[PDB]
Amino acid sequence: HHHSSGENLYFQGHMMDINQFRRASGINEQLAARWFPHITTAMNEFGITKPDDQAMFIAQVGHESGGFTRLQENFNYSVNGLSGFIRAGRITPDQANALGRKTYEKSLPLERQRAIANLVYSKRMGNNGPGDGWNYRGRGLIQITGLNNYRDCGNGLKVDLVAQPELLAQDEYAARSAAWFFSSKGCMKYTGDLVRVTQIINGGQNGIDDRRTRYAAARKVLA
Amino acid sequence: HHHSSGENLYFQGHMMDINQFRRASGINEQLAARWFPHITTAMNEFGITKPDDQAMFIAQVGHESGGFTRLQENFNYSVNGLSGFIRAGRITPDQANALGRKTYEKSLPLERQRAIANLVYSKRMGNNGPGDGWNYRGRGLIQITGLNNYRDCGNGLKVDLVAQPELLAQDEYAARSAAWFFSSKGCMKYTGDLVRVTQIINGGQNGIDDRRTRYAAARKVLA
Amino acid sequence: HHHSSGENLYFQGHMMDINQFRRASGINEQLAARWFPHITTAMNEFGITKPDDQAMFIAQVGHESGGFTRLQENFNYSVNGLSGFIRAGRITPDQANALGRKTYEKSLPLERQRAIANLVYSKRMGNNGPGDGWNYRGRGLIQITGLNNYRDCGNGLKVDLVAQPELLAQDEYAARSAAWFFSSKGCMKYTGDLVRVTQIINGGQNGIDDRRTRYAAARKVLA
Repeated sequence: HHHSSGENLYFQGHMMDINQFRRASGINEQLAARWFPHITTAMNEFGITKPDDQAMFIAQVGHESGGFTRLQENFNYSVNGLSGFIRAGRITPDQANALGRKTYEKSLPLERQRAIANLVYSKRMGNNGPGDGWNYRGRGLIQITGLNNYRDCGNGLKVDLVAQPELLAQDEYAARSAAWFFSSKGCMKYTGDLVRVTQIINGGQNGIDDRRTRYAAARKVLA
Repeated sequence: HHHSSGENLYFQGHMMDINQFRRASGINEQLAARWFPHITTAMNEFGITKPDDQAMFIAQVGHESGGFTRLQENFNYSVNGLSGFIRAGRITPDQANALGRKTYEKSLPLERQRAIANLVYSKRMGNNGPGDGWNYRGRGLIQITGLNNYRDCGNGLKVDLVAQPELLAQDEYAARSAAWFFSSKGCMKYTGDLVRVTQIINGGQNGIDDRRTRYAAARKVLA
Repeated sequence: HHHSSGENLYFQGHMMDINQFRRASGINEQLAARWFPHITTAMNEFGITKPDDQAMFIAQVGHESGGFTRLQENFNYSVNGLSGFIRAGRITPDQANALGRKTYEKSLPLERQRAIANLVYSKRMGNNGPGDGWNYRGRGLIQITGLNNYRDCGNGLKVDLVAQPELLAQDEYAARSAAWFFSSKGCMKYTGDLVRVTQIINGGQNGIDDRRTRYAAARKVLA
């Protein structure tokens, strides 16, 4: 039978390699090289090890971050572009016209963007201070928003995100917060359940088609 | 001597890792992944940072929750099982005969259990409502019982447990309430003192041997 | 034209050869044969593929490891040799005299080397246990020191370096940890930028001239 064997070349260190990650996430080598250490360190720190859990994590994070390219929202909105916030009752039509980008403006200045954020997130998610709306705007692979959540996420990572919220726009912390979210919010209790996991992450079913495509592709590589 | 100045690779984020936790708690990887975020987030929120304190917290919670597997009591009592409650004048013989589980019954339907609980905890520990006995039954890693205690615990976590007592049966809140209990009740004032911390948590020395074994194991791993 | 369609002789397996590695690193045939597998395996695992990135990795690691010859610091210090640590406030004159190597001693006994390390790194970089100073002393091509850093590195490699820190003194892990460090800390985000990369690796500009010489040499060979 020419068997005589059964042993590991090296003790531990058996994790997803960059090739598997690249193919599973569907990104180019440049992005894969950039994110590989952060995603694996984060998955390892929180025990996201089962192939299907890893596949779902990579797929959901891939969807939320626009394919691992965006880590924060911006407020470069036109007056009409603020209609969504108006419909949600986050800003008034009057305010939208005063702050929104005008037809004759190239890009909305920071002081204007900041003003919009401070208004839209005013007295929401624990923001109870001047500048909180903008300072705690959405950041991360999986978007974290508002003082209350930067605080809870910070306690979950042992990082003072209340004092340094901008850390979530840095790769290592963006990856760790996403893994903490995925784990803490119970996504590993619904392995293989795309709809339930998406509900937990998105609080809805937005982008389910893309999430499915990403999960299917990751699962084929890892599982 | 080939000595280079020392420094941290990353800013903050220096907390117990999943492996240390799994090892110190003595549970399998599945339970470790489930509880890791909740236990660490809870310990970080209340400053349970010293190795010996973390070891004691993990061991005590480990003992109280049956190895991190039980978060609430049930009232699936047979007639004989209600012996203790009757002797303690918590319920009368007839009530126990009528509600208790009979020989022809596999288990007690919720309706029966609720009745027993509403009877046993009637007008005790602040309960002053028809279904308070059952609604405020014991929940959490470290068991919390009665309106008065869900109320105090709620003020401690800034969570309305009086309105939503069931939250203590959820991992995140079960973990936070345990950390709040451990800190508020003064367990960190007696680091390493197994007997005193046990008296504080149990109101006696019940299960002291199991607690000692768990603490020794966690201590060997963490301290 | 005597053309002919290209095509690879073999499918994949296209990596830096030992000759290229030897010339790029500037080490003897013996050391090259020793490190070749570990350096290439690590570079492949973390996607260090661009010639300029490979050249910088090899140069920086070459500098930190004293030409690929040292993988750990030692605490074989004489009483007066501990003057540096006293100046840095890591040990007292009394302790240096008690522990330091004496004139009649050929080398410092291990029990005292441990004592010095336990003092020097006490309460630093996450060390909060009795023998953490010595157990997490500097190891690796790029020196890793302290519980905090062995923990993060361990999560980055999926190796329990908290339980087995000595693994970093072994070639394979020393290589992977360096590759992980290089990638995770963002060195590939500053390809060709000697000063930026050096700042990330050293936290300063010590040995910049030598790093420059090694980089030019490696780049000349690989780029």
